[PDB]
Amino acid sequence: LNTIDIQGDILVGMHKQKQLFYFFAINDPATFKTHLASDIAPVVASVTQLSNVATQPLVALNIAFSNTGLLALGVTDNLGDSLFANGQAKDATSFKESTSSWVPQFAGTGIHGVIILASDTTDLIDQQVASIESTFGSSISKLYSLSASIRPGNEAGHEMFGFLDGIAQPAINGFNTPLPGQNIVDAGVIITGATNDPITRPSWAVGGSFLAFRQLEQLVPEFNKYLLDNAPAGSGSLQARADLLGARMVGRWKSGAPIDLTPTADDPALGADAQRNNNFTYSHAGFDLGSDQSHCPFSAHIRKTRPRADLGGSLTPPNLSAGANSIMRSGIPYGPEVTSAESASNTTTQERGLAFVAYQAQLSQGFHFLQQTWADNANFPPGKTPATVGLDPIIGQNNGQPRVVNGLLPSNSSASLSIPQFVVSHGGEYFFSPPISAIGGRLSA
Ligand code: HEM
Repeated sequence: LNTIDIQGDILVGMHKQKQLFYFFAINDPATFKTHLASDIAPVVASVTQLSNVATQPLVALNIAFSNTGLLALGVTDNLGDSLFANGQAKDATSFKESTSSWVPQFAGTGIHGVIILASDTTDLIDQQVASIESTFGSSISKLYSLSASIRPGNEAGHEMFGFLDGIAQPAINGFNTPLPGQNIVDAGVIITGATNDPITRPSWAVGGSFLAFRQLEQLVPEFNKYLLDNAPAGSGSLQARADLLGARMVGRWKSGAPIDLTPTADDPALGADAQRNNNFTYSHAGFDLGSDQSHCPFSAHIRKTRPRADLGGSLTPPNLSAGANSIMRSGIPYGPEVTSAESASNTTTQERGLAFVAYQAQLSQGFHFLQQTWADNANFPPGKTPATVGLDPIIGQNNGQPRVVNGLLPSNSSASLSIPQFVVSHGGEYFFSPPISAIGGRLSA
Protein backbone atom coordinates (compact mmCIF):
# COMPACT_ATOMS: atom_id res chain seq x y z
CA LEU A 1 0.00 0.00 0.00
CA ASN A 2 0.96 3.57 -0.67
CA THR A 3 -0.99 5.40 1.99
CA ILE A 4 0.44 8.69 0.72
CA ASP A 5 -1.79 8.38 -2.33
CA ILE A 6 -4.94 7.05 -0.63
CA GLN A 7 -7.67 9.44 0.51
CA GLY A 8 -7.84 9.43 4.29
CA ASP A 9 -11.54 8.80 4.89
CA ILE A 10 -11.20 5.38 3.26
CA LEU A 11 -8.86 3.75 5.77
CA VAL A 12 -8.80 6.18 8.72
CA GLY A 13 -11.96 8.29 8.73
CA MET A 14 -11.97 12.08 8.97
CA HIS A 15 -12.48 11.99 12.74
CA LYS A 16 -13.66 15.60 12.96
CA GLN A 17 -16.66 16.94 14.88
CA LYS A 18 -18.35 18.12 11.68
CA GLN A 19 -18.71 16.90 8.11
CA LEU A 20 -20.42 18.25 5.02
CA PHE A 21 -21.37 16.09 2.05
CA TYR A 22 -21.41 18.44 -0.95
CA PHE A 23 -23.08 16.84 -3.96
CA PHE A 24 -22.26 18.49 -7.23
CA ALA A 25 -22.60 18.40 -10.98
CA ILE A 26 -19.94 19.40 -13.51
CA ASN A 27 -21.20 22.15 -15.80
CA ASP A 28 -18.02 22.59 -17.79
CA PRO A 29 -15.32 19.85 -17.75
CA ALA A 30 -12.63 22.13 -19.12
CA THR A 31 -12.84 24.85 -16.49
CA PHE A 32 -13.73 22.34 -13.78
CA LYS A 33 -10.58 20.29 -14.45
CA THR A 34 -8.30 23.32 -14.07
CA HIS A 35 -9.61 24.02 -10.61
CA LEU A 36 -9.71 20.32 -9.71
CA ALA A 37 -5.93 20.30 -10.21
CA SER A 38 -5.14 23.58 -8.49
CA ASP A 39 -7.81 24.02 -5.79
CA ILE A 40 -8.88 20.51 -4.79
CA ALA A 41 -6.14 17.97 -5.51
CA PRO A 42 -3.36 19.65 -3.50
CA VAL A 43 -5.46 19.73 -0.32
CA VAL A 44 -6.97 16.24 -0.42
CA ALA A 45 -6.10 14.59 2.89
CA SER A 46 -4.29 11.25 2.70
CA VAL A 47 -4.30 8.18 4.92
CA THR A 48 -0.73 8.97 5.94
CA GLN A 49 -1.63 12.51 6.99
CA LEU A 50 -4.79 11.57 8.87
CA SER A 51 -2.92 8.77 10.65
CA ASN A 52 -0.93 11.27 12.72
CA VAL A 53 -2.55 13.92 14.92
CA ALA A 54 0.27 16.37 14.12
CA THR A 55 -0.44 16.18 10.38
CA GLN A 56 -4.25 16.51 10.46
CA PRO A 57 -5.46 19.63 8.57
CA LEU A 58 -7.99 22.06 10.01
CA VAL A 59 -10.21 20.99 7.11
CA ALA A 60 -9.88 17.37 5.94
CA LEU A 61 -11.08 17.10 2.33
CA ASN A 62 -11.85 14.06 0.20
CA ILE A 63 -13.60 13.91 -3.19
CA ALA A 64 -15.37 11.11 -5.03
CA PHE A 65 -16.96 10.78 -8.46
CA SER A 66 -20.00 8.97 -9.82
CA ASN A 67 -20.01 7.11 -13.14
CA THR A 68 -21.65 10.14 -14.80
CA GLY A 69 -19.18 12.52 -13.18
CA LEU A 70 -16.37 10.45 -14.67
CA LEU A 71 -18.27 10.57 -17.97
CA ALA A 72 -18.52 14.35 -17.65
CA LEU A 73 -14.75 14.42 -17.13
CA GLY A 74 -14.34 12.56 -20.41
CA VAL A 75 -13.16 9.46 -18.57
CA THR A 76 -14.79 6.32 -19.96
CA ASP A 77 -12.45 3.59 -18.73
CA ASN A 78 -14.06 0.50 -17.20
CA LEU A 79 -13.69 0.73 -13.42
CA GLY A 80 -14.62 -2.95 -13.19
CA ASP A 81 -17.84 -2.52 -11.25
CA SER A 82 -21.30 -2.89 -12.88
CA LEU A 83 -23.16 -1.60 -9.82
CA PHE A 84 -21.08 1.60 -9.76
CA ALA A 85 -21.54 2.05 -13.51
CA ASN A 86 -25.32 1.78 -13.25
CA GLY A 87 -25.74 4.02 -10.22
CA GLN A 88 -27.43 3.28 -6.91
CA ALA A 89 -30.91 4.37 -8.07
CA LYS A 90 -30.93 1.44 -10.54
CA ASP A 91 -29.84 -0.84 -7.70
CA ALA A 92 -32.56 0.16 -5.19
CA THR A 93 -34.90 -2.72 -6.01
CA SER A 94 -32.12 -5.12 -4.99
CA PHE A 95 -32.71 -4.03 -1.38
CA LYS A 96 -36.49 -4.38 -1.52
CA GLU A 97 -36.79 -0.60 -1.47
CA SER A 98 -37.85 1.94 -4.06
CA THR A 99 -36.51 5.33 -5.12
CA SER A 100 -39.94 6.57 -3.97
CA SER A 101 -38.60 7.65 -0.58
CA TRP A 102 -35.36 9.02 -2.02
CA VAL A 103 -34.06 12.57 -2.02
CA PRO A 104 -35.10 13.49 -5.57
CA GLN A 105 -31.50 14.52 -6.55
CA PHE A 106 -30.43 10.95 -5.73
CA ALA A 107 -33.21 9.33 -7.78
CA GLY A 108 -31.32 9.59 -11.08
CA THR A 109 -27.74 10.03 -12.20
CA GLY A 110 -27.48 13.81 -12.25
CA ILE A 111 -25.05 13.96 -9.35
CA HIS A 112 -21.50 13.90 -10.70
CA GLY A 113 -19.62 13.77 -7.42
CA VAL A 114 -19.39 14.46 -3.72
CA ILE A 115 -16.92 16.56 -1.82
CA ILE A 116 -16.45 15.50 1.80
CA LEU A 117 -15.43 18.41 4.02
CA ALA A 118 -14.60 17.73 7.66
CA SER A 119 -13.51 20.04 10.45
CA ASP A 120 -14.01 20.53 14.16
CA THR A 121 -16.19 23.58 13.44
CA THR A 122 -18.81 24.29 10.80
CA ASP A 123 -17.17 27.71 10.35
CA LEU A 124 -14.00 26.25 8.83
CA ILE A 125 -16.05 24.01 6.55
CA ASP A 126 -18.12 26.85 5.13
CA GLN A 127 -14.93 28.86 4.59
CA GLN A 128 -13.56 26.04 2.46
CA VAL A 129 -16.90 25.75 0.68
CA ALA A 130 -16.97 29.49 0.00
CA SER A 131 -13.48 29.23 -1.51
CA ILE A 132 -14.40 26.24 -3.64
CA GLU A 133 -17.50 27.95 -5.05
CA SER A 134 -15.57 31.16 -5.61
CA THR A 135 -12.72 29.55 -7.52
CA PHE A 136 -14.65 26.95 -9.52
CA GLY A 137 -17.35 29.47 -10.37
CA SER A 138 -20.11 28.15 -12.59
CA SER A 139 -17.99 25.17 -13.67
CA ILE A 140 -19.42 23.44 -10.60
CA SER A 141 -23.03 23.32 -9.41
CA LYS A 142 -24.34 22.29 -5.98
CA LEU A 143 -27.22 19.85 -6.40
CA TYR A 144 -27.65 18.73 -2.78
CA SER A 145 -25.80 18.73 0.51
CA LEU A 146 -25.99 17.02 3.90
CA SER A 147 -24.47 18.44 7.08
CA ALA A 148 -23.47 15.95 9.75
CA SER A 149 -21.98 15.92 13.21
CA ILE A 150 -20.53 13.83 15.97
CA ARG A 151 -23.28 13.62 18.58
CA PRO A 152 -22.79 15.74 21.71
CA GLY A 153 -21.48 14.93 25.15
CA ASN A 154 -21.43 11.30 26.20
CA GLU A 155 -23.15 10.36 22.94
CA ALA A 156 -20.01 11.36 20.97
CA GLY A 157 -19.16 8.48 18.66
CA HIS A 158 -22.66 7.04 19.07
CA GLU A 159 -25.19 7.00 16.26
CA MET A 160 -28.74 8.39 16.63
CA PHE A 161 -30.26 5.26 18.26
CA GLY A 162 -27.59 5.83 20.92
CA PHE A 163 -25.17 2.99 20.18
CA LEU A 164 -21.40 3.49 20.16
CA ASP A 165 -20.31 3.19 16.53
CA GLY A 166 -17.03 2.82 14.63
CA ILE A 167 -15.72 0.00 16.77
CA ALA A 168 -15.44 -2.74 14.17
CA GLN A 169 -13.44 -2.49 10.94
CA PRO A 170 -11.49 -4.96 8.85
CA ALA A 171 -7.74 -4.91 9.54
CA ILE A 172 -5.80 -4.55 6.32
CA ASN A 173 -3.04 -7.14 6.28
CA GLY A 174 0.34 -5.41 6.26
CA PHE A 175 -1.10 -2.05 7.28
CA ASN A 176 -3.21 -2.35 10.45
CA THR A 177 -2.01 -4.00 13.64
CA PRO A 178 -5.00 -6.32 14.15
CA LEU A 179 -7.04 -6.09 17.36
CA PRO A 180 -8.34 -9.19 19.17
CA GLY A 181 -11.18 -10.76 17.16
CA GLN A 182 -10.75 -8.31 14.30
CA ASN A 183 -10.94 -9.78 10.79
CA ILE A 184 -7.75 -9.59 8.73
CA VAL A 185 -8.06 -9.03 4.99
CA ASP A 186 -6.13 -8.41 1.79
CA ALA A 187 -5.82 -4.73 0.93
CA GLY A 188 -7.57 -5.41 -2.37
CA VAL A 189 -10.85 -6.05 -0.60
CA ILE A 190 -11.04 -2.32 0.16
CA ILE A 191 -8.53 -0.67 -2.18
CA THR A 192 -8.99 -1.05 -5.94
CA GLY A 193 -5.77 -2.28 -7.60
CA ALA A 194 -4.18 -3.29 -4.29
CA THR A 195 -2.98 -6.69 -3.02
CA ASN A 196 -5.21 -9.56 -4.21
CA ASP A 197 -7.80 -7.37 -5.92
CA PRO A 198 -8.87 -9.77 -8.69
CA ILE A 199 -10.55 -7.09 -10.80
CA THR A 200 -8.54 -5.26 -13.44
CA ARG A 201 -8.80 -1.50 -12.92
CA PRO A 202 -7.69 1.49 -14.99
CA SER A 203 -4.20 2.75 -14.21
CA TRP A 204 -5.45 5.91 -12.57
CA ALA A 205 -7.70 3.94 -10.21
CA VAL A 206 -4.99 2.11 -8.24
CA GLY A 207 -5.29 3.27 -4.62
CA GLY A 208 -8.97 4.14 -4.87
CA SER A 209 -12.16 2.70 -3.39
CA PHE A 210 -15.87 2.70 -4.11
CA LEU A 211 -17.91 4.91 -1.76
CA ALA A 212 -21.45 3.71 -1.11
CA PHE A 213 -23.35 6.68 0.31
CA ARG A 214 -26.74 6.20 1.99
CA GLN A 215 -28.87 8.87 3.64
CA LEU A 216 -30.53 6.76 6.31
CA GLU A 217 -33.24 8.42 8.39
CA GLN A 218 -33.70 6.94 11.87
CA LEU A 219 -37.01 7.04 13.71
CA VAL A 220 -35.51 7.35 17.18
CA PRO A 221 -38.53 8.06 19.43
CA GLU A 222 -40.40 5.30 17.59
CA PHE A 223 -37.52 2.83 18.13
CA ASN A 224 -37.26 3.70 21.84
CA LYS A 225 -41.03 3.25 22.30
CA TYR A 226 -40.99 -0.08 20.48
CA LEU A 227 -38.29 -1.35 22.84
CA LEU A 228 -40.24 -0.29 25.95
CA ASP A 229 -43.47 -1.78 24.61
CA ASN A 230 -41.70 -5.08 23.97
CA ALA A 231 -39.17 -5.22 26.80
CA PRO A 232 -38.82 -8.86 27.93
CA ALA A 233 -39.99 -9.51 31.50
CA GLY A 234 -37.28 -10.01 34.10
CA SER A 235 -35.00 -8.34 36.61
CA GLY A 236 -34.18 -4.65 36.59
CA SER A 237 -36.02 -1.56 35.43
CA LEU A 238 -38.28 -1.45 32.38
CA GLN A 239 -35.63 0.68 30.67
CA ALA A 240 -32.92 -1.90 31.40
CA ARG A 241 -35.04 -4.64 29.84
CA ALA A 242 -35.88 -2.31 26.96
CA ASP A 243 -32.13 -1.71 26.51
CA LEU A 244 -31.61 -5.48 26.48
CA LEU A 245 -33.98 -5.87 23.51
CA GLY A 246 -32.26 -2.98 21.73
CA ALA A 247 -28.89 -4.66 22.31
CA ARG A 248 -30.25 -7.99 21.02
CA MET A 249 -31.28 -6.13 17.85
CA VAL A 250 -27.86 -4.47 17.27
CA GLY A 251 -25.57 -7.16 18.67
CA ARG A 252 -23.94 -4.55 20.89
CA TRP A 253 -25.16 -2.60 23.92
CA LYS A 254 -25.34 1.21 23.59
CA SER A 255 -21.98 1.29 25.36
CA GLY A 256 -20.34 -0.71 22.58
CA ALA A 257 -20.24 -3.90 24.71
CA PRO A 258 -20.84 -6.81 22.32
CA ILE A 259 -23.83 -8.80 23.57
CA ASP A 260 -22.07 -12.02 22.55
CA LEU A 261 -19.73 -11.32 25.49
CA THR A 262 -22.35 -9.60 27.69
CA PRO A 263 -25.59 -11.37 27.00
CA THR A 264 -27.85 -10.41 29.95
CA ALA A 265 -26.66 -6.93 31.02
CA ASP A 266 -24.57 -4.03 29.67
CA ASP A 267 -20.95 -3.73 30.74
CA PRO A 268 -19.98 -0.25 29.55
CA ALA A 269 -16.34 -0.80 30.55
CA LEU A 270 -16.11 -3.45 27.81
CA GLY A 271 -17.32 -1.08 25.11
CA ALA A 272 -14.47 1.30 25.92
CA ASP A 273 -11.90 -1.50 25.59
CA ALA A 274 -10.56 -1.91 22.03
CA GLN A 275 -8.54 -4.92 23.20
CA ARG A 276 -11.65 -6.92 24.19
CA ASN A 277 -14.73 -5.37 22.61
CA ASN A 278 -14.30 -7.31 19.36
CA ASN A 279 -12.83 -10.47 20.81
CA PHE A 280 -15.64 -12.85 19.88
CA THR A 281 -16.70 -15.30 17.17
CA TYR A 282 -20.30 -16.12 18.31
CA SER A 283 -18.97 -19.55 19.29
CA HIS A 284 -19.33 -20.56 22.96
CA ALA A 285 -17.77 -23.38 24.99
CA GLY A 286 -20.77 -25.57 25.82
CA PHE A 287 -23.30 -24.32 23.27
CA ASP A 288 -24.51 -25.45 19.86
CA LEU A 289 -23.58 -22.77 17.30
CA GLY A 290 -26.50 -23.75 15.08
CA SER A 291 -29.29 -23.30 17.64
CA ASP A 292 -28.00 -21.15 20.52
CA GLN A 293 -29.36 -17.60 20.49
CA SER A 294 -28.87 -17.05 24.23
CA HIS A 295 -25.71 -14.99 23.64
CA CYS A 296 -26.54 -13.21 20.38
CA PRO A 297 -29.58 -13.53 18.05
CA PHE A 298 -28.86 -14.97 14.60
CA SER A 299 -30.65 -11.87 13.31
CA ALA A 300 -28.62 -9.27 15.26
CA HIS A 301 -27.37 -6.46 13.05
CA ILE A 302 -23.62 -7.06 13.40
CA ARG A 303 -24.04 -10.83 13.22
CA LYS A 304 -25.92 -10.35 9.94
CA THR A 305 -23.24 -8.03 8.52
CA ARG A 306 -20.22 -9.90 9.85
CA PRO A 307 -21.24 -13.54 10.42
CA ARG A 308 -17.87 -14.66 11.87
CA ALA A 309 -18.15 -18.35 12.91
CA ASP A 310 -21.58 -18.64 11.27
CA LEU A 311 -19.71 -18.96 7.96
CA GLY A 312 -17.01 -21.28 9.28
CA GLY A 313 -13.41 -20.57 10.26
CA SER A 314 -11.90 -20.52 13.74
CA LEU A 315 -14.28 -20.76 16.69
CA THR A 316 -11.63 -19.02 18.76
CA PRO A 317 -10.61 -15.42 17.97
CA PRO A 318 -9.82 -14.22 15.50
CA ASN A 319 -12.44 -15.66 13.19
CA LEU A 320 -11.31 -14.92 9.66
CA SER A 321 -14.39 -15.90 7.61
CA ALA A 322 -15.82 -13.84 4.72
CA GLY A 323 -12.86 -11.45 4.47
CA ALA A 324 -13.88 -10.53 0.91
CA ASN A 325 -17.24 -9.24 2.18
CA SER A 326 -15.69 -6.71 4.56
CA ILE A 327 -16.40 -2.99 4.31
CA MET A 328 -14.80 0.09 5.86
CA ARG A 329 -17.42 2.29 7.50
CA SER A 330 -17.07 6.07 7.92
CA GLY A 331 -20.65 7.00 8.72
CA ILE A 332 -21.63 10.02 10.78
CA PRO A 333 -24.97 11.08 12.26
CA TYR A 334 -27.05 13.91 10.83
CA GLY A 335 -29.89 16.07 12.07
CA PRO A 336 -30.77 17.51 15.49
CA GLU A 337 -30.88 15.65 18.79
CA VAL A 338 -34.24 14.21 19.83
CA THR A 339 -36.43 16.81 21.54
CA SER A 340 -38.59 16.41 24.64
CA ALA A 341 -41.72 16.92 22.55
CA GLU A 342 -40.71 14.14 20.20
CA SER A 343 -39.91 11.82 23.10
CA ALA A 344 -43.16 12.57 24.95
CA SER A 345 -45.21 11.82 21.82
CA ASN A 346 -42.93 8.96 20.69
CA THR A 347 -43.08 10.58 17.27
CA THR A 348 -40.38 12.03 15.02
CA THR A 349 -41.06 15.60 13.92
CA GLN A 350 -37.76 16.29 12.09
CA GLU A 351 -35.27 14.23 10.09
CA ARG A 352 -32.24 12.75 11.81
CA GLY A 353 -30.26 9.67 10.92
CA LEU A 354 -26.97 8.26 9.70
CA ALA A 355 -24.96 9.61 6.79
CA PHE A 356 -23.83 6.09 5.95
CA VAL A 357 -20.47 5.70 4.16
CA ALA A 358 -19.07 2.32 3.14
CA TYR A 359 -15.80 1.69 1.26
CA GLN A 360 -14.95 -1.47 -0.64
CA ALA A 361 -13.14 -2.46 -3.84
CA GLN A 362 -16.20 -4.42 -5.05
CA LEU A 363 -19.73 -3.15 -4.46
CA SER A 364 -21.12 -6.59 -5.31
CA GLN A 365 -19.10 -8.02 -2.41
CA GLY A 366 -19.46 -5.16 0.06
CA PHE A 367 -22.46 -2.93 0.84
CA HIS A 368 -24.80 -4.37 -1.83
CA PHE A 369 -24.02 -7.94 -0.73
CA LEU A 370 -24.47 -7.29 3.02
CA GLN A 371 -27.78 -5.50 2.43
CA GLN A 372 -29.34 -7.95 -0.06
CA THR A 373 -27.88 -11.39 0.56
CA TRP A 374 -27.46 -11.15 4.34
CA ALA A 375 -29.49 -8.39 6.01
CA ASP A 376 -32.63 -8.72 3.83
CA ASN A 377 -32.40 -12.53 3.66
CA ALA A 378 -34.84 -14.17 6.07
CA ASN A 379 -32.88 -17.41 5.71
CA PHE A 380 -29.44 -16.02 6.47
CA PRO A 381 -27.33 -17.12 8.27
CA PRO A 382 -27.71 -20.70 6.91
CA GLY A 383 -28.06 -23.94 8.84
CA LYS A 384 -29.75 -22.48 11.90
CA THR A 385 -32.55 -23.84 14.10
CA PRO A 386 -35.09 -22.40 13.62
CA ALA A 387 -33.92 -21.96 10.02
CA THR A 388 -35.94 -18.84 9.36
CA VAL A 389 -33.76 -16.23 11.06
CA GLY A 390 -35.79 -13.31 9.77
CA LEU A 391 -34.49 -9.90 8.78
CA ASP A 392 -31.89 -7.54 10.23
CA PRO A 393 -34.00 -5.53 12.71
CA ILE A 394 -31.91 -2.42 12.14
CA ILE A 395 -31.42 -2.28 8.37
CA GLY A 396 -33.44 -5.21 7.00
CA GLN A 397 -35.93 -4.03 4.39
CA ASN A 398 -39.30 -5.23 3.18
CA ASN A 399 -40.62 -2.59 0.79
CA GLY A 400 -41.47 -0.19 3.64
CA GLN A 401 -43.48 -2.68 5.68
CA PRO A 402 -42.81 -4.36 9.05
CA ARG A 403 -39.98 -6.86 9.19
CA VAL A 404 -40.39 -10.30 10.74
CA VAL A 405 -37.39 -10.91 13.01
CA ASN A 406 -36.78 -14.08 15.01
CA GLY A 407 -34.63 -15.07 17.97
CA LEU A 408 -34.65 -11.69 19.70
CA LEU A 409 -36.50 -12.72 22.89
CA PRO A 410 -34.11 -14.51 25.26
CA SER A 411 -36.95 -16.59 26.82
CA ASN A 412 -38.09 -18.13 23.51
CA SER A 413 -35.77 -18.33 20.52
CA SER A 414 -38.68 -19.32 18.30
CA ALA A 415 -40.65 -16.17 19.15
CA SER A 416 -41.26 -13.92 16.13
CA LEU A 417 -41.61 -10.15 16.28
CA SER A 418 -43.22 -7.94 13.64
CA ILE A 419 -41.04 -4.86 13.74
CA PRO A 420 -41.85 -1.59 11.96
CA GLN A 421 -39.12 0.15 9.99
CA PHE A 422 -36.85 2.20 12.27
CA VAL A 423 -34.49 3.14 9.42
CA VAL A 424 -35.93 4.79 6.31
CA SER A 425 -33.62 4.94 3.29
CA HIS A 426 -33.71 8.26 1.48
CA GLY A 427 -31.20 6.91 -0.98
CA GLY A 428 -27.75 7.95 -2.07
CA GLU A 429 -25.22 7.09 -4.76
CA TYR A 430 -22.21 4.95 -5.59
CA PHE A 431 -19.03 7.02 -5.98
CA PHE A 432 -15.38 6.26 -6.68
CA SER A 433 -12.79 7.89 -4.42
CA PRO A 434 -9.72 8.06 -6.65
CA PRO A 435 -6.09 7.92 -5.52
CA ILE A 436 -4.87 11.45 -4.91
CA SER A 437 -2.48 11.33 -7.90
CA ALA A 438 -5.46 10.78 -10.18
CA ILE A 439 -7.36 13.84 -9.02
CA GLY A 440 -4.73 16.28 -10.33
CA GLY A 441 -3.54 13.71 -12.85
CA ARG A 442 -5.80 11.91 -15.31
CA LEU A 443 -9.05 13.33 -13.92
CA SER A 444 -7.82 16.90 -14.54
CA ALA A 445 -6.46 16.06 -18.02
C1 HEM B 1 -29.07 3.81 10.28
C2 HEM B 1 -28.61 2.63 9.85
C3 HEM B 1 -27.53 1.86 10.62
C4 HEM B 1 -27.32 1.84 11.95
C5 HEM B 1 -28.12 2.53 13.08
C6 HEM B 1 -26.18 0.99 12.20
C7 HEM B 1 -25.66 0.73 13.45
C8 HEM B 1 -24.56 -0.03 13.72
C9 HEM B 1 -24.00 -0.21 15.03
C10 HEM B 1 -24.56 0.42 16.32
C11 HEM B 1 -22.95 -1.03 14.92
C12 HEM B 1 -22.04 -1.51 16.07
C13 HEM B 1 -20.78 -0.65 16.10
C14 HEM B 1 -19.61 -1.38 15.51
O1 HEM B 1 -19.55 -2.65 15.60
O2 HEM B 1 -18.72 -0.68 14.96
C15 HEM B 1 -22.81 -1.38 13.51
C16 HEM B 1 -21.85 -2.20 12.96
C17 HEM B 1 -21.77 -2.59 11.63
N1 HEM B 1 -22.68 -2.26 10.62
FE1 HEM B 1 -24.25 -0.95 10.86
N2 HEM B 1 -25.70 0.51 11.00
C18 HEM B 1 -26.51 1.03 10.01
C19 HEM B 1 -26.35 0.79 8.67
C20 HEM B 1 -25.55 -0.20 8.16
C21 HEM B 1 -25.60 -0.69 6.80
C22 HEM B 1 -26.57 -0.12 5.75
C23 HEM B 1 -24.67 -1.64 6.67
C24 HEM B 1 -24.30 -2.51 5.44
C25 HEM B 1 -25.16 -2.77 4.44
C26 HEM B 1 -24.02 -1.80 7.95
C27 HEM B 1 -22.99 -2.69 8.21
C28 HEM B 1 -22.31 -2.81 9.40
C29 HEM B 1 -21.09 -3.58 9.59
C30 HEM B 1 -20.28 -4.38 8.55
C31 HEM B 1 -20.74 -3.42 11.07
C32 HEM B 1 -19.50 -4.06 11.73
C33 HEM B 1 -19.86 -5.52 12.02
C34 HEM B 1 -18.67 -6.31 12.50
O3 HEM B 1 -17.53 -6.11 11.99
O4 HEM B 1 -18.87 -7.18 13.39
N3 HEM B 1 -24.58 -0.91 8.84
N4 HEM B 1 -23.81 -0.75 12.82
